[PDB]
Amino acid sequence: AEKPKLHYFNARGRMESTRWLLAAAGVEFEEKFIKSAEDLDKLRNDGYLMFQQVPMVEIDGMKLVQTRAILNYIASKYNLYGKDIKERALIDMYIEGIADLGEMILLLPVCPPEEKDAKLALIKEKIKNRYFPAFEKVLKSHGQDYLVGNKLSRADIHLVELLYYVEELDSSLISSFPLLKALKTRISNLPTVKKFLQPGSPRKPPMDEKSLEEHRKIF
Amino acid sequence: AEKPKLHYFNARGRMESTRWLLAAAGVEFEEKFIKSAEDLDKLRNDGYLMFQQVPMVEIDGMKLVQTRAILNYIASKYNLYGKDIKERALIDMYIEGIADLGEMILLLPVCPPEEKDAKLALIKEKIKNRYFPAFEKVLKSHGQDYLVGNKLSRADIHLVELLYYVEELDSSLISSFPLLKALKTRISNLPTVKKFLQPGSPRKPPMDEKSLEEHRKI
Ligand SMILES: N[C@@H](CCC(=O)N[C@@H](CS)C(=O)NCC(=O)O)C(=O)O
Ligand SMILES: N[C@@H](CCC(=O)N[C@@H](CS)C(=O)NCC(=O)O)C(=O)O
Ligand SMILES: [Cl-]
Ligand SMILES: [Cl-]
Ligand SMILES: [K+]
Ligand SMILES: [K+]
Repeated sequence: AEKPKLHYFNARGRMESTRWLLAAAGVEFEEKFIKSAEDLDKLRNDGYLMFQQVPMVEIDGMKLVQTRAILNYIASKYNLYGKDIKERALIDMYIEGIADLGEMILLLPVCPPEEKDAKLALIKEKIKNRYFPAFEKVLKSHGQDYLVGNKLSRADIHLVELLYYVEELDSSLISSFPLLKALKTRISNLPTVKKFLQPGSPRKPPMDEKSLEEHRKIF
Repeated sequence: AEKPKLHYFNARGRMESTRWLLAAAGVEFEEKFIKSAEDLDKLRNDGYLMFQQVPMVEIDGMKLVQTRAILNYIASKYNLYGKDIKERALIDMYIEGIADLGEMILLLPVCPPEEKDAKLALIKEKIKNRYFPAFEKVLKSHGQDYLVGNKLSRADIHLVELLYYVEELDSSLISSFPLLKALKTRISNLPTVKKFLQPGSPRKPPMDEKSLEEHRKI
């Protein structure tokens, strides 16, 4: 069984949700870090990046780019995409909500600093009034441990990844959402996930002022 | 038999790719157009919109929001999402590229006016050097009429949609890409797509800064 190989910077960025999903599924993978503009040029010139961009994942004979394509493939392969078309529709709707909020956060430290504090408050309010209530409502309507089909899926994993990111941003945001808190604890305790949250795993740290400025300089 | 209901404004925006897919698949649908802040409030208050946003499509007993979720469901249901996991991976890769370029073009008339010149030039540079070559290469390497599995899929339909948007932007960008021209012709002459492209269909015009700087008030 040939191990998936992830090509990305040694950073969270657009590769983290893939690290989470693979690791939640107990799937062992290798990372090949891109450290120089030469490292990227080499992947490009080898014809390995369909749109000249990373992330790229080598898996089951394919050089897969585009985050959503990579994630969809992994989730079907490891039975984390529900069990039929309608379950997939619910999963997709949830993760796309997650992706909207998460995209706003991914792209917050690269925004204009005079309207960056306007952007931070906008997020915070969407979280409290838009997204966290939407997921709390799903959990409450099923009363089950999982968002869809009463079974672990990518939606649970990605929601919990998101709750970790929202906690780094402000710890009080989840405080009035008891069902989200319990989901985070439950998923964090699954064996694969617990292992991923432990030190020494492929899970990556947040980008700080140092690692961001250096990245832009060399690429 | 029992039609999908699309909830959006009377415009392309984020609902147009859904109109194209449903039309291509042979599926007749209804549109319930949002006209005021008050129609949108009703949708919200009635618990129709999971994240308070449109597009929303009522289909097969569900109330689906999020463009990609809608498209993904329609594509599987009507067998436009390939035959297996590996083909769906190709389709997904291709459609996500299309989406990236398509979003750049969607947001073009909305960027700060002073960035418009630079952004348009970068879009045209991406089209000529990144996107169109990628897709030309796929069609050339297989020698087939369709992008994936020698069979019609959403990737053909959504690429051809994008070739129409790019044509509106600049009709010369496709000129050095003969297999893209030929795919456009072929898909355009499929009866369902031909019908949808005819005058009178649910196909929507380009945004105008009339209906644009006025649909923000919704
Ligand atoms: N839609 C793509 C975006 C990929 C992307 O924006 N990659 C960036 C790095 S995070 C890149 O390789 N930039 C190089 C370039 O566009 O020339 C995805 O989700 O994978
Ligand atoms: N990622 C979502 C975006 C949906 C979206 O941005 N909808 C806009 C109009 S096109 C909206 O309902 N905005 C109202 C709001 O954000 O309060 C999708 O693809 O459906
Ligand atoms: Cl996911
Ligand atoms: Cl599509
Ligand atoms: K689930
Ligand atoms: K195809």
